[PDB]
This record gives sequence, structure tokens and C-alpha cells, in this order.
Amino acid sequence: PGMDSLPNPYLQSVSLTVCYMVKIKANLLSPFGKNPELQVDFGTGTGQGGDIPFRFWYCDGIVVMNTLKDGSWGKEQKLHTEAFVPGQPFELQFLVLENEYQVFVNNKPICQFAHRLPLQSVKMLDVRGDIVLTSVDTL
Amino acid sequence: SLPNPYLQSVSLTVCYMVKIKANLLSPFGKNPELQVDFGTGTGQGGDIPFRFWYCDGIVVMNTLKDGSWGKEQKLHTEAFVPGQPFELQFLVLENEYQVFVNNKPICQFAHRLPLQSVKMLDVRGDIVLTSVDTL
Repeated sequence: PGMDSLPNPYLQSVSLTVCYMVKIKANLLSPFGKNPELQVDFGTGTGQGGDIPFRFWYCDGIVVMNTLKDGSWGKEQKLHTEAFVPGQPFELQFLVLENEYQVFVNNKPICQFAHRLPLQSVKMLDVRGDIVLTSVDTL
Repeated sequence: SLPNPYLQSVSLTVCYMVKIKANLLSPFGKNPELQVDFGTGTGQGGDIPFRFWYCDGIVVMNTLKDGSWGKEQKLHTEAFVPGQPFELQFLVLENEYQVFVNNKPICQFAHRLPLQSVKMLDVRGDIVLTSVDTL
């Protein structure tokens, strides 16, 4: 049952472009007494409370995306998806384009998020949750 | 530097990136060329779903099917400064290839043959090829 995995939470300094890809490979856990969550932050890395141009949060059939700007969270973009099957390893992709983030799970489009803060201000990628994280790749 | 021509077996998806880094040469008696093939890898003369070609301020993109090239898509660009390192990106999406040079969008190429049929990446030209990466 043993397998190699990355620290959780996982941090990585980044510089995004208009043609930039993050590929996460992970598996949801079965936490004691709660549903597993998954959270990916494209943050400014300016410390606690610093801006988060794009947070991707998933739990129990629900995706919530949002932006933290000047200590304030904005209007949520919220959808239902069946893409994250518990116990099944998944591949989660973020594509950074000039106009939006595009999100894919297992090679299928899930949702898109129009930029609310400049992609150029993202400095820190942050992956965490009730997951076993096996790889995080960026190009 | 890397072999030139450069070959790499590939398997594309609807969210797939090729990043090429290279220095454009200044050959004595010609303008340096650059060529990238997204091909089926079915032997010489096999179909080529997408060829990207650059020389002398001109890009030409086309598809080789059943031994014949289709209607080109041709355009001008100043992005390849001769003598300078460049970075060339192909983004494979469900509907098209997207081309970027030095983090700037250049042109797009709607799929004519299925992206799933591409098996071999070929990169060549009057370049010093320093790296080729895919995700």
C-alpha cells in the first residue's frame, strides 16, 4: 500500500505566462468523518492575507473558484462536477491563457475562470487537501 | 546542444504543450529556416497533420494528407530575430493548435486531421536546438 508522494501542502514559486500549464496528479483520501477537499491557489506569495488571484476549491461534487483581493473575497463562480471520483487517481490541469484559466480533469474541460488580477502577479502555487499528491508539473 | 533534426514520439491531448528553445543561426548564403512537424510517424511520406515552417519573416502552415499538401495558411511575423535565442510554443487544444513565440501569440491552426493521429514530433532547421519539452 506504500507509495511515494509529495509534501502536502505543496508549494512552488512560479512565473505565469499567457501560455502556461500546471499538471497535478493526485488521489482523494477518505478522511475520518468528513468529505475530502482539494484546494489549488495561484497566490501572490506576499504572506498571510496577501492577494490570491485564483483559488480553485473542490469538495463533494462542488467546485468553487474565487479571487482574494485587498483582504476581500469576490463573487464565487460555482459549479457541479462529477469529475473527481473518490479513490480514483485523477489528473488536474490548469491552462493559463491571456484571458482566462482553463481547467481540465482527466483530459476533459471542466470550467474556465476569467482573470480578475494580472496573471503576472501570481508568484506562488499552492496545492493542498485531503489528497495523496504524486506529481506537480509546470511548463 | 540537441540533435538536429530532433525526433520524439508523442501522444497529444486536448490540453498539451510543446515548448522549444533554440538559437536562430545566421548561415552565410541563405536565410535560416525552422520546421516543426506534428506527424503520424507512419514512414516516409506518411500524413502530417500539422507542419509549421518559418523563414525570412514568413510562416507557412499546412497539412499533408494522402501524399499532397492542402491549402496553406501563410502570414508575416517579426518574432524570430535572427541570431537571437527564441522560445516557440505549441499549445494543442480540442479545436486548434496555438503558436506562441517569446510569450506572444503568433497564429493558430485549426485541426485538419485528428490530433489523436499525431505520433511523432520532428524539429529541424538552421538552429542550435537547446531544449524540447512537452506537457
